[PDB]
Amino acid sequence: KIRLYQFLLDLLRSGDMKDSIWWVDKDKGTFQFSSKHKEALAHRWGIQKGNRKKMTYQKMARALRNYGKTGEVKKVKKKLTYQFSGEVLGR
DNA sequence: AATAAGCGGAAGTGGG
DNA sequence: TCCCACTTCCGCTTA
Ligand code: NA
Repeated sequence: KIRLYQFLLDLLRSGDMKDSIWWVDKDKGTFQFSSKHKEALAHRWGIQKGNRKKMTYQKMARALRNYGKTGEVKKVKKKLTYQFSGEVLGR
């Protein structure tokens, strides 16, 4: 089953939900969610995973926060903005 | 107030 | 047994 950071990286590469997520500085791996359109992306994540409940942005961000300690994704001090690690980007 | 972003402890679910 | 990789729930804090 795909991991959340990989789902997000794949979306950014495909551009399939450009109104929900975008690169800020792709060389640094920083990206940002849409305030108004992030829920549609969260819904897609839950459906891809086959979860029992509807996925929300709040629950998806709860999962994202767990990557802070291992480093795959870190929160940036800007609204709705995060940063992939170099290791994640290189793979 | 209304709305929104951000946080994380705790317990539950999946698939090894 | 016991960790993976989240998911779900709940209460709190700041803007
Ligand atoms: Na929000």
